[PDB]
Amino acid sequence: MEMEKEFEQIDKSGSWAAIYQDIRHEASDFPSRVAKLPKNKNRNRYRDVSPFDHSRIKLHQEDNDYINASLIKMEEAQRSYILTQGPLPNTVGHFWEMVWEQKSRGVVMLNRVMEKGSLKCAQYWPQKEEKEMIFEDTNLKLTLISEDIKSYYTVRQLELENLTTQETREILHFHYTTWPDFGVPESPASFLNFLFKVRESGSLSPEHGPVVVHCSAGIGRSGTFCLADTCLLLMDKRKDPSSVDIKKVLLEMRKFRMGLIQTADQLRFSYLAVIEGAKFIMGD
Repeated sequence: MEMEKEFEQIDKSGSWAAIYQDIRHEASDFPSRVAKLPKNKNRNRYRDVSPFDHSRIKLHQEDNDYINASLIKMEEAQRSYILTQGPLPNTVGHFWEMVWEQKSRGVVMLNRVMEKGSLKCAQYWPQKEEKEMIFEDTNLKLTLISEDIKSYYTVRQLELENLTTQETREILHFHYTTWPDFGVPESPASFLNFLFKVRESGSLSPEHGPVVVHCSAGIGRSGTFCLADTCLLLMDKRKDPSSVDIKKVLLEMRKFRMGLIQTADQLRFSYLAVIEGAKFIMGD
């Protein structure tokens, strides 16, 4: 069923809450035993948001390999993503260790450091060129190279140096700065423009490691970003674009990380973003 007609059907009958609860009921339940070990309590922001064991990213260290991060591997679309929580004061070094070890080119951030009067993630990158950051627990140095502030997003160029080997790499930081404190955006236009800027940079392409994407918990706004990107790519690849079923794509992604898409409003907004984005994919 053409999702555009499915959309109007759900909208007129006002059944978004019902559709969303059906997804919650059918979603996968896999173990997350490593996340729940006592030694990892201060590595998790939220007690009820954990990576599954089978898809969790492992740090390359013998001490403690745990980070709250998951590999989402989309086989038909030929895209992979790492979805993670916003870094905590005690996990900023682990976060950049992961970026290095996984050979990522881009980091996508969908939250502000403070929202609703409370801290949603650590200030984990430098704000001035001349004030670099050193992460002594993981032996990395991080420098701000340039910053481009736009009305709806900011793009930063960063240098990450492995201090053990003195290799360096350029990392791109794509920061969507205008998601509202409550609810979802009225129009998907600025979010789609942002997605296309991430695509244009190479950060999602197979010559690099998976993009790292986060918000506060790494499941809501972050799920919206990867769901929209994968659905648009599938409509480009298939003979019949109307065969792309957003609910089936979402359930496939939920095999790899729990809780993706946190509200019925985020589900509706994901539909709207794919519907409006297709009017470029299909040749306009």
